[PDB]
Amino acid sequence: AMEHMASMTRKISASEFDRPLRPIVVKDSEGTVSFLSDSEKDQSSRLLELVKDISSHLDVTALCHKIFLHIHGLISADRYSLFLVCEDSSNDKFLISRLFDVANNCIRLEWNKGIVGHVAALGEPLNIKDAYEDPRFNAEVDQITGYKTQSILCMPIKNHREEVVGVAQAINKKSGNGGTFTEKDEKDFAAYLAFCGIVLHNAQLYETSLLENKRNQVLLDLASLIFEEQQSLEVILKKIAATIISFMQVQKCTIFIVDEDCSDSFSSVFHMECEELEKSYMYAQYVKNTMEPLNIPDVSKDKRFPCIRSLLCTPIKNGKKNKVIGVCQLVNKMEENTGKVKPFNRNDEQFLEAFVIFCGLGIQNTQMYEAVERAMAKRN
Amino acid sequence: AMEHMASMTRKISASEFDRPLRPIVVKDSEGTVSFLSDGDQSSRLLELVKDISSHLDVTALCHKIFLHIHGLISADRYSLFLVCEDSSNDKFLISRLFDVAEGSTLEEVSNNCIRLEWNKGIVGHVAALGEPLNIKDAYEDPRFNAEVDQITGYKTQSILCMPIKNHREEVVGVAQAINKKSGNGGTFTEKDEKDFAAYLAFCGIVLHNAQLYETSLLENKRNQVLLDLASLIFEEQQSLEVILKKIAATIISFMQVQKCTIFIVDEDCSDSFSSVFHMECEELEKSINYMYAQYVKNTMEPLNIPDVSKDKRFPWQCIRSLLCTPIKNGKKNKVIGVCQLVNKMEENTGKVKPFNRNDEQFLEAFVIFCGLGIQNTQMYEAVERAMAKRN
Repeated sequence: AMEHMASMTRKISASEFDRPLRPIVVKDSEGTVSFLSDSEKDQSSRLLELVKDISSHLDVTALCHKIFLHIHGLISADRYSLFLVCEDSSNDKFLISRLFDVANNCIRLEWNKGIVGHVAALGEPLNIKDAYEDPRFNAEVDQITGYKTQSILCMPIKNHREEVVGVAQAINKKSGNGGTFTEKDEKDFAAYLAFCGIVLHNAQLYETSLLENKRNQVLLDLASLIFEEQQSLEVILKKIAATIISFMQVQKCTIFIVDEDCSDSFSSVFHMECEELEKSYMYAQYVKNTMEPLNIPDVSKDKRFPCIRSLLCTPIKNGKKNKVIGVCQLVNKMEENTGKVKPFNRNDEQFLEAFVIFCGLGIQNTQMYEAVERAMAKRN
Repeated sequence: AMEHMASMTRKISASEFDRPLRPIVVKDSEGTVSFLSDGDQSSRLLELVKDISSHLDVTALCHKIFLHIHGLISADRYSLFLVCEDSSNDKFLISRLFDVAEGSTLEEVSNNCIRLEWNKGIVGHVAALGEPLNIKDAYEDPRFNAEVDQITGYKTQSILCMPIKNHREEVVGVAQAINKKSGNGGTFTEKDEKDFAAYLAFCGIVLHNAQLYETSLLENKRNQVLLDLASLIFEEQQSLEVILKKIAATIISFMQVQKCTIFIVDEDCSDSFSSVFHMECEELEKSINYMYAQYVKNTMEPLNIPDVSKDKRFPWQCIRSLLCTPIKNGKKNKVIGVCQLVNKMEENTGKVKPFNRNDEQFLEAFVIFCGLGIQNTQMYEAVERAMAKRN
């Protein structure tokens, strides 16, 4: 059945996965893909306590909650926040934050935008005496909310290779004499942070690893689908079609099956819109000829001639990876929080590159079944 | 070919998967099966901690920690032991990180590795209790083994042997200093006990993290193996015999058994056996005794027998260990064949041992794909028959 595919999508869809993953397949000289990828078998004393406390966490969430807490005790200030450098499969970085004092919700900040954006992208701290005199600052929010931002201390969090993995930020030094952020404030703050980077890195490596295995589990489940019943294309291609629309979050899928007997044609065709069933034209063509996936961000901007806005189109090769059994077409990657259409990325290629392998084997065994099938109603 | 398998095998050490792993599969709600789940020291201590903290590599981390404990207290030799646990859940310490007499050794790691059972020897027993030991004379210790001393002319006097714990207070290794350096012939301080321990408390956290990370890697590599095997056996589903040879070759290879036997249930008479396929590990690849098979088909549960002779349910170089498993069809309601492994082996020493949980986990997940494959191959053979009938 599908129903195996009911709460497939309750656990996941390919967008929890949109970060840099290890390559999902490795190819050799003569083009056997394998899945075996990456060969893989007092000041000081108060700081020691804090380190001891964070180091046990490989859950990024819990480790950020703890890092938030700590920074409160560390320099004295009105409002604190913590930012976490994220990154998707295209290697596009941004900042994220659910841990900010307002004094549920989730700030997202693009790479070089802002004070924090900037200290992020530059790996350099900002101690700002008076915000209203930094070009980089901007008082919209102060004014709207009636808060006034005097002093800022905004520090990069770095891992051991000294890459920025998030950012932390104190606003408005608590002070009698009316004071700015100290030099000792800067030092104490960076000292803590230099550890958070190393721990944060590790927690990120861990989760990436968990995510890489969750991927395998998805493929393994999808195999058990596909391979369930291999006695007719119309069935199987629907299963393939059905799943992919749901995991990949696209608007339509089309599978094209090369002619058994010529070698240049399209003996058959399937198509699903992203709700249900009606089954039974150029883009395939190119792929088949090229023997290579096709990602067009916008259709109307290429070397075809022109809704169908974003396209990814994948060759279904055969047992030996040689001929091209068939071809696979997805249109309009949506960002489906929204329904907003959107280009395909490496993540999307990787996953499909992978499912196509079983698709391959599924289809080419169905065909051999249907070829007996059809040597028997020639008795007809 | 199954050249592929040789190539996988070299990239894979059986030995490494011999530790507690999560199951490859999983039931949810009525049992539907599924892969998808759900002051100036304080200053120097920080520098050391900063340094170990970047290492999710257990090897490198151990190397770094060893090096570090030299600088900790003044003692003649040191060693570092690591708690391990295997698929059966038996624990034991090991060390390739042991100080020796200066100019004596081959390489340091000269291929060579102490290994103590869980609650045995000085370090064994510290592990098991989780309390440090500060002895002034090893020779007074009932658990001291003096052979090493005797064999090598070394004289061990004082030992500081201290458990390394993770944050949940589990022991993940043990570190010891032998023979306090001394211009006046001294023991190990209360103070000594306490610098050593400060540092070890971080070590246990980092190591525990590194262990966790290497488990996920191994959990992932297992699945990679499985995806590749699915590919193999789904490649050509037209000859039962083709696909069986593959299934068996595969098992014998990745599971290190002496014999594998697939019993296919007769399709019409659903309680004899149409065909039988047997491969022995010596490689040879061919097509009498049915009782384990019959049980499983009638039971429908895996059957795991640590030693066929010492076993009571079954009227009885031979046949020691048996793992043996139903193969089920697409809908998991019916049993189309059985898979029987004989004589799990220790990785070549060759010694025979029983199947553990890691073997059931793997076989359990493999035969899901075995079934799908065998059932779709029977289909193809069916129509092939159903066309030699008419034509």
